[PDB]
Amino acid sequence: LSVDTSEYNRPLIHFTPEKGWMNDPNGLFYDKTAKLWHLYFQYNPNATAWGQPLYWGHATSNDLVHWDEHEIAIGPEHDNEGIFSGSIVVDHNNTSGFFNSSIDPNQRIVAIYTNNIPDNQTQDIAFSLDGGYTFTKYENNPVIDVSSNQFRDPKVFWHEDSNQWIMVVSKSQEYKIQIFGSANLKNWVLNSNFSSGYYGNQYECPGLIEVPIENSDKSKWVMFLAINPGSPLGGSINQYFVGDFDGFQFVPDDSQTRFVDIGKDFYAFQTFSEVEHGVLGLAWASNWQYADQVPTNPWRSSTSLARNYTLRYVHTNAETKQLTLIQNPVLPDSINVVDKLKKKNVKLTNKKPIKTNFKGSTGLFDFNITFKVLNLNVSPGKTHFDILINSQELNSSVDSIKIGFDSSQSSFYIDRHIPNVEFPRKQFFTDKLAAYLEPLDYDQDLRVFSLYGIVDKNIIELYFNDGTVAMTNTFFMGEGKYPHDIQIVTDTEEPLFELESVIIRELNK
Amino acid sequence: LSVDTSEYNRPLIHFTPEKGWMNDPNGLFYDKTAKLWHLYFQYNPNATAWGQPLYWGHATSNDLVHWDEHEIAIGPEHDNEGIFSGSIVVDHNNTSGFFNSSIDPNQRIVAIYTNNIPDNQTQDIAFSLDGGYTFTKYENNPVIDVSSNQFRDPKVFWHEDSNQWIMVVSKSQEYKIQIFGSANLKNWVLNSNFSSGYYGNQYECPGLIEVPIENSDKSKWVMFLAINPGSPLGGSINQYFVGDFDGFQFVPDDSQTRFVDIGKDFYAFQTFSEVEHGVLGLAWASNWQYADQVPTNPWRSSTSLARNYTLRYVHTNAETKQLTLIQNPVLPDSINVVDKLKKKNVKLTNKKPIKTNFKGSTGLFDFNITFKVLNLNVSPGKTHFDILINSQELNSSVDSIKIGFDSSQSSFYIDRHIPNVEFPRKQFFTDKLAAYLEPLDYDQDLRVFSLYGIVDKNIIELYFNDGTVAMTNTFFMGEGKYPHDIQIVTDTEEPLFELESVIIRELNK
Ligand SMILES: *[C@@H]1O[C@H](CO)[C@@H](O)[C@H](O)[C@H]1NC(C)=O
Ligand SMILES: *[C@@H]1O[C@H](CO)[C@@H](O)[C@H](O)[C@H]1NC(C)=O
Ligand SMILES: *[C@@H]1O[C@H](CO)[C@@H](O)[C@H](O)[C@H]1NC(C)=O
Ligand SMILES: *[C@@H]1O[C@H](CO)[C@@H](O)[C@H](O)[C@H]1NC(C)=O
Ligand SMILES: *[C@@H]1O[C@H](CO)[C@@H](O)[C@H](O)[C@H]1NC(C)=O
Ligand SMILES: *[C@@H]1O[C@H](CO)[C@@H](O)[C@H](O)[C@H]1NC(C)=O
Ligand SMILES: *[C@@H]1O[C@H](CO)[C@@H](O)[C@H](O)[C@H]1NC(C)=O
Ligand SMILES: OC[C@H]1O[C@](O)(CO)[C@@H](O)[C@@H]1O
Ligand SMILES: OC[C@H]1O[C@](O)(CO)[C@@H](O)[C@@H]1O
Repeated sequence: LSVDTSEYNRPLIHFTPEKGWMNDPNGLFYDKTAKLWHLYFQYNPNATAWGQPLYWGHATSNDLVHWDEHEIAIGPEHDNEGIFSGSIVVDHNNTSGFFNSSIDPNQRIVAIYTNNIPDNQTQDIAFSLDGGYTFTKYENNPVIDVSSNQFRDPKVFWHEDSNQWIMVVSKSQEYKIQIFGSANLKNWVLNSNFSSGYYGNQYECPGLIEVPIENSDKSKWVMFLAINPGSPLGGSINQYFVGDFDGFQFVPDDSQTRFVDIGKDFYAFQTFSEVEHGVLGLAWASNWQYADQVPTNPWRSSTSLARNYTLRYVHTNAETKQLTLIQNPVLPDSINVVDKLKKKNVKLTNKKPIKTNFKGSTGLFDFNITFKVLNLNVSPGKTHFDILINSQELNSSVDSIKIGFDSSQSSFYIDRHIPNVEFPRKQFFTDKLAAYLEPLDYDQDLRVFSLYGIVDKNIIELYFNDGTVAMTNTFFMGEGKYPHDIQIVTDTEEPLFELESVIIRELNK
Repeated sequence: LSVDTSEYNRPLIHFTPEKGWMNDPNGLFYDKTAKLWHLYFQYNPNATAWGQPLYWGHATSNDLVHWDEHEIAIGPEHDNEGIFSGSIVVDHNNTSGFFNSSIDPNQRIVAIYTNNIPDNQTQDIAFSLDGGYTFTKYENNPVIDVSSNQFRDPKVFWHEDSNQWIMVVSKSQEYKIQIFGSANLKNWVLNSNFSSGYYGNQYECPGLIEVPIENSDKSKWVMFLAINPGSPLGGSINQYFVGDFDGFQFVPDDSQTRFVDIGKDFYAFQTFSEVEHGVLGLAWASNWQYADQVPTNPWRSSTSLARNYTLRYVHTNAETKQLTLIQNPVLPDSINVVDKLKKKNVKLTNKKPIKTNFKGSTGLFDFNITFKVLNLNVSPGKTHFDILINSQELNSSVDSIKIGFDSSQSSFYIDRHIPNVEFPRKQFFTDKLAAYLEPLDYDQDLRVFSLYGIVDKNIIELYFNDGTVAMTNTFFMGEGKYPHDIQIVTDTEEPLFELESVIIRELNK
């Protein structure tokens, strides 16, 4: 209660609850009449850790960066219980029978969630008559009960082609995504089971949505799947599958495993309902291994930025293209640019570092770099350049995290190691992570790559080659310290990298 | 040539070439008549890095721990070329036509390998008339040519049921394991293509073999597959698939992705031909990200220990079992025990550490622990115990690596970070790794786990719950330093962990 780390630790444009604990994002939807984005979330107001009475918290935004936190939206019947993860749909034609002519068609809000009770997990529904701020639970809940304690996280959507509601839900420890159908939101029929990819310990938060292919009129169905624990990166992770859907079964185009984000801290991804023009979604920006131990107070956890999802044919090797999930952050004009550094066609050497020199710092920065790898033979320890994110010097010390690229490995890397900062379960807080990527393009024989990164006080999101792979990681600088300046450096005496374009900005909410 | 790190850096019971560079193990087989295990390997005698003139190196052992290095077995025609990876079969019935009645059936040795030429990779064969020491290349090589630059690593075996030789080989950048059949070893027909799992950048070193199910006469076919780069852990990794095979098509039982070893340094796994009683194999114990940069001289790289492979139904979560690949190290009685510490039913507390007190060190140790997790509530940062592998004190400092278990996370971990040891591409040298595992057993309500680890001067191999998961990692202590003592410690004042059995031994060649 006495300790508030916000000044150096609290993101400016990632949603955080004012106080208490947050995990999975829930009930993501857009109110077309109010022009409002809704974020609900797994919420424990009573501690900075997971705990039951568990609630759906609630925040709204007009732009996906400025959030207004509201009163709790849904709560359990007993302190014994919790409103677990779930989604929202807008029942325009009152298929559910909950809504009058008094309720606007695009405000006919129905939440579908897991009700957690000792020894039981069921799918329940609730409706809102005030635009999603208060909910009335359905009298005949549960709408689905299969006598299981491992049965959770419904994502529901209206499937036009088969004229019905579809729910994807996990039968967690059976490693099945279960696809149900309903005309009602009330009466559900199990149509199929899907099992694939990286199993780990459990299936969680499934998703199923039609995603547009860039530069075309075509699309694919994409099944999303969260697993925790047992990620090959340790703890929790999201993966995806690309294929087709008929309203009854999902059929992947192949049997390959791919992760949505290859950072440590991107979990329980959900898409927004009622989005016209493409697919938008976000995740909980932490990892179950250490999420409840990180040195923030009086809150723990942020969401990721909202991201825009497309499919693109990209080279995964020099010979072969794969239809691949692309994501890029949603950053509206409402974000202010405090200051910026711009550079053009710079041949980087050890005597030519790029160094930001802004007046102060709000701890929110982005950098956008397009670079070419030149034909220069350099000693093996020097085939790289590095973006350094430095804090202010406090008590004679500067904390930094490093993002780099090695030309011999054709791989980006992060090193989020910060000495001296300790918290429980940091044995699982992996510091070094890498991402292999083929060139974005070729300028004659020269390999071209791009990188966009955004740093927001305790979270860095990296997007490689125009969103070809994304990597999300939190980081924890020592007390009082936060990002103040950015440097771009190399040890090569001659130029191995040309930065064709460098734009570094200090931003504000 | 002047610098030799062997005294502190060179493993004692993992094979290493006396000088030069080693990668993929090749041509693994047992000679039933000579009673000899054969190891061949990708070998460059001329540098401590990969390079053309590339050869098959050769070593033998009677016991899979004591290795005798021989003359080079196979070399390229030109400096421009290399004998790339491959396998060996014994042609008992002389289907190839290479072998007289003067060559013992168990000694009818044929190597099948990729010939690498500028702009071309083909599959070629060679025969040995002296028990596998010298080879003659087949007159009409190549035996398979698909006009490709990315077509390598043949693993071949006799398939009784369809009465033919089978080759698995990869069309690396096409993400296909190709299955060919032959009556001849000379004339091949393409039977099927297999594509699945984690794709990464490239498919490499496939294998396909019947693996015995424990307590059963039955087996499953397991398809092995190496990928590099693009491992989810960064760089290089091996994965597997469990299913059925009819001589033509491999059909997995499911479509899940699983890794053979979830350390950083276990790649290009191959199994030994001509094994009676089960399946034995080993891998190259490094990662392509940094393999040619680690601080050893005048050699680089070792193999893993030989491991014994079976299939077992194990709990991947509390409710569900999966038929899973299990592996345990091959350690004969020819290994000398210099000293040991043996304890029984001991409780770990901060005042009861386990400390090895041996007279000297050969730098080779194993530890074998079975432990129970007690019902004790402790603060979040203390829900663990650690095995410390400590060097001798040199420049008034001790180097240490750490292996532990956290009860709250049900996960083992390693931290191989060593201060003040630098080498190129260490940005990719991941220090922290973890492995989630359900209990081995329950003693009443108490969770039981097991751990076996072996440390051999610069490589640690970990086997959790009797080989349920394996994790292999190299480590590099400061100059002159190597493992000298082992500690088992905890910060809990009351016992959280009961060590039912602890055996720590100092071992020697
Ligand atoms: C789906 O899985 C459940 C197991 O929880 C089973 O009851 C049901 O029969 C399966 N249905 C189909 C169509 O495969
Ligand atoms: C997302 O991208 C799509 C293209 O699929 C575009 O139509 C839409 O305007 C974008 N939306 C946002 C919020 O960036
Ligand atoms: C990065 O810069 C390019 C122009 O080179 C621009 O098209 C792109 O929108 C920028 N990305 C972001 C996320 O601001
Ligand atoms: C490479 O090593 C081999 C040893 O087998 C030797 O014959 C040859 O001289 C060396 N070649 C080069 C180009 O260094
Ligand atoms: C296997 O793959 C190759 C591509 O290299 C293709 O030409 C061939 O038709 C495929 N064979 C089968 C049976 O799918
Ligand atoms: C490997 O294990 C099996 C038991 O499944 C045994 O038959 C065989 O002798 C073992 N091989 C070695 C080399 O220990
Ligand atoms: C470890 O110890 C157990 C029981 O003490 C024994 O059965 C097993 O063989 C040992 N494992 C290894 C790999 O030495
Ligand atoms: O808080 C309980 C909720 O948390 C999650 O387990 C994943 O983090 C969900 O699957 C569940 O709804
Ligand atoms: O040295 C070339 C050899 O190395 C490998 O690429 C994998 O490390 C093989 O696929 C190939 O045979």
